[PDB]
Amino acid sequence: YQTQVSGYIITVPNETTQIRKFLASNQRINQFLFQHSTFRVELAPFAKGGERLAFRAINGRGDRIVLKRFFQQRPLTMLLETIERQLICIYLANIFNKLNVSPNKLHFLPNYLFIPSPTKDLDGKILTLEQTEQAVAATCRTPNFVEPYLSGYFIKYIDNNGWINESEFHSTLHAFAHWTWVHTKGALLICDIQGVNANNKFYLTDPALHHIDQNKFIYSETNLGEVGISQFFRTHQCNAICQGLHLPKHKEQVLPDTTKGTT
Ligand SMILES: [Zn+2]
Repeated sequence: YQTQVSGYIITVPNETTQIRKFLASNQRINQFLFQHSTFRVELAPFAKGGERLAFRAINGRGDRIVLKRFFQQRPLTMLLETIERQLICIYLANIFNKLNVSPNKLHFLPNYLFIPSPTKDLDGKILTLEQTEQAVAATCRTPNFVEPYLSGYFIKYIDNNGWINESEFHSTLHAFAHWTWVHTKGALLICDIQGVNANNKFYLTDPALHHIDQNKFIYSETNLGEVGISQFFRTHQCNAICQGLHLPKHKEQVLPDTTKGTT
């Protein structure tokens, strides 16, 4: 069974600039673009786990998407952490890919929000966080997460606590994680790197972000702060991609460099 649902897709306008600002200063994203949209959505969830339900849908531009939601009500600001995290990961991977130090390219799935609406008057408009809260409230429903559909064999390559998948080792992914800490001057590290490998491409989903500021990602269960950063580096070996990038090492690193895998 399926029905039509109409409402607003909610994204962040000028992502790069917003994210650059969020990282550098300490100011949360306060600008959200609303775009009217109609989805065809399955009534029955095809999967659940990691604390949340998943529904197949078609975005009417015909693309296959997945609508996700936590089991019960959550405040907008909690859900926005997932979005802010994903946007950081996309920002970082885009720069990382632009370095062209590896044939393998990293692509985190876009994540946005969807709320149903009978009306379309906010179409194309940019709203503050508070105005977005009011648009959400008017619906009186928890927004859904939306992400493109991803098929293939899903692998967890690195977790958020120093664990490394051995058989499916990719030096590109490990160097990326180290690099995220270097690029953000020690402030955060991206891990829980997991998704699908095909054609020199990693399609990555549900990452974790450790931040040294105890007030930055307060709802995230996967953010272990400075300890999670230390945990990554205790088992990290700088690889040929790290070396080619001349990444400075974390003072917890003790293991010797390795040159298995890419480059
Ligand atoms: Zn390294």
